[PDB]
Amino acid sequence: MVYQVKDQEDFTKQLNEAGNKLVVIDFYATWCGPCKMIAPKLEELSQSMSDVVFLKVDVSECEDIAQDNQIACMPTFLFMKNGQKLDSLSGANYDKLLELVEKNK
Amino acid sequence: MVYQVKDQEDFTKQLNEAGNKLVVIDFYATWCGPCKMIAPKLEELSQSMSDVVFLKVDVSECEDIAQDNQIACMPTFLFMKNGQKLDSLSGANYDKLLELVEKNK
Repeated sequence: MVYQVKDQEDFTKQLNEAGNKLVVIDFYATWCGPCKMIAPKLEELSQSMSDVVFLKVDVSECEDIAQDNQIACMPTFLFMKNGQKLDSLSGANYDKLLELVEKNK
Repeated sequence: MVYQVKDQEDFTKQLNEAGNKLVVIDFYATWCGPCKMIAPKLEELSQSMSDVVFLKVDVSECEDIAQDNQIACMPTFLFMKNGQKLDSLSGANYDKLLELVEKNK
């Protein structure tokens, strides 16, 4: 399952709970058509990659988190591991997302 | 002036009141830093271009307008005239915006 971040406290807790796992953070908005289309694909991916943590951030409800990460395009996937940003993908391209999870996990 | 579109009927009214004029619509979000940086420049520009209608759409408050226009990146400037989408610019590049206004007004 992809965990919906409520706020900064929740986000920080999830990042700490991930330990040394790759974290994929889906920054999305409900006005973003492709975000809603890729969402079910991300849910399935989170079931098949148990070693990866999948989070989602509704930028309309978590504006501070969005701007801290200089998000511009919907969706944006951030790839994090051990507190470092490794990669970023703008757009709802699932095949590229899968490629980046391999390049980085 | 850069008029704040309040809902879809407000949008339609503004587009109709524009007649034959170029309409530049700034789709923005308050979580996007560059949107907030370019906003005063756009306001100042609008006061010297009475042949252009400048509108702004807060995507977080007009989500259906944002989705209907397939917006993805913040900001996106949409150039409409006589009901036709002439062009679209993503990003807060003021000089490019001005170039596009001059070409299409």
